Amino acid sequence: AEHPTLPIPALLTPDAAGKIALNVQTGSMKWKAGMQTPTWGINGPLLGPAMRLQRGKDVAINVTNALPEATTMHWHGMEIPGTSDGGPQAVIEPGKMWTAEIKVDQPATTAWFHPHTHGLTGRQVAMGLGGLIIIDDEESTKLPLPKEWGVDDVPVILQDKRLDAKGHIDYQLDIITAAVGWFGDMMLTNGTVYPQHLAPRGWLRLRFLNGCNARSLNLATSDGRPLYVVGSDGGLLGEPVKLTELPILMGERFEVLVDTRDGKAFDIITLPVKQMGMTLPPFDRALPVLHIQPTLKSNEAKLPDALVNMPAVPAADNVKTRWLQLMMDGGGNKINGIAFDMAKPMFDVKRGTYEKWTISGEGDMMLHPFHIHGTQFRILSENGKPPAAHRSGWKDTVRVEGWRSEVLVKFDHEAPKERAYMAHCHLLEHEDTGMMMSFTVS
Ligand SMILES: [Cu+2]
Ligand SMILES: [Cu+2]
Ligand SMILES: [Cu+2]
Ligand SMILES: [Cu+2]
Repeated sequence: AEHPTLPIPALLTPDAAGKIALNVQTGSMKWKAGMQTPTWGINGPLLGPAMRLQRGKDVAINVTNALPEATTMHWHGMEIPGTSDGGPQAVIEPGKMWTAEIKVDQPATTAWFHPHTHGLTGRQVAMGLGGLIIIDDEESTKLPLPKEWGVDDVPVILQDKRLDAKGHIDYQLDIITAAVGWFGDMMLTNGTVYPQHLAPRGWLRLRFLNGCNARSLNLATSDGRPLYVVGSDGGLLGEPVKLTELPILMGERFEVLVDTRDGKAFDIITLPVKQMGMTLPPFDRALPVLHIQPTLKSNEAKLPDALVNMPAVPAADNVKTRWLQLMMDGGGNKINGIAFDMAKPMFDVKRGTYEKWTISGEGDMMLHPFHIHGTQFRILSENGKPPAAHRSGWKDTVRVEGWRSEVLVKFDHEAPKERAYMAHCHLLEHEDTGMMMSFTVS
């Protein structure tokens, strides 16, 4: 009963000039009683808009920095050239504006955007910076999936935050937060503590994004009803995958369909995970993150038998292999002995060519959601075992926790030395403290 309403991020479309304006500004959010928490946000006090882009169409994104300090703006999941990626090299100084030219050339998905500031990514994402990218294509539009934005097509950004006694965001990059990660005693759903959403009877499409810096989540329904996964990080699956529990890693996106035809209210809950530090209350028990309340009104959605033509995984056979050994040994966080050196991109990749990448987390029991820039790949092996049905489509993240993972990457866009792609552990504090690397595509 005593709960807020789930905020819906505005659906911005490119204007008459084919441009989208993003003003990265300061603000505040009222979480602690009688305490305005200073936060950061794109076009608001926290988080940002959902940029709706069409496949094939172009857009110029005018990112204005209105913060007191420098920031960047990465477009997580976009298959774009390194010159438009917005990594730690594309620095937007305070009061300045950087433009990112993007030509959409990938399937329909829920991609996202967040800063990628050198050694400061975690801090700025925790401050409140984040947003969505809704990609549309003809193939996906034909499907009878819920399309009414903010009504039956709903974004769900799940981030945890920690506040100090004065209400301020408590973020210190000490040795503990640099090793286990930054986590908090407060769960947010679109920057709101356990909000409610009114949905039509029929089907409800939830675009889940785990926006936590370090916390992994395990989504499920309170009354055991199924979650039908229809999409992953980079597109819809071949056909829906019926799941009860949906583990979602930091930076990952999953589009799920929920049956609301019965008209009964229920919660989207997250289950306790066996990750270090992520066990403490309120995460000690099942935690409701979003309350779905079906209305009397209804939609004509169907949950199709087949979604899109998911291509077969090509047997690489003779491709250039890669070895990325993640290490939290002795001195600190590093990949292949080298802690992230921006001046030296590990290797060059021939554009348009397949490769077989192998990431290793052996001799380390920490969780590493390995994220690769400028691509959407197919997981060949996830932590030894083959990828789950819902994790076998288009992914830009792969689980690396204790053993080794192997994916089939291919980069269709260039990335010069000056604006090289990044590959890193999406546990933001690991990335900031060295567990990141660069590579060029030509
Ligand atoms: Cu990211
Ligand atoms: Cu990325
Ligand atoms: Cu890591
Ligand atoms: Cu990144």
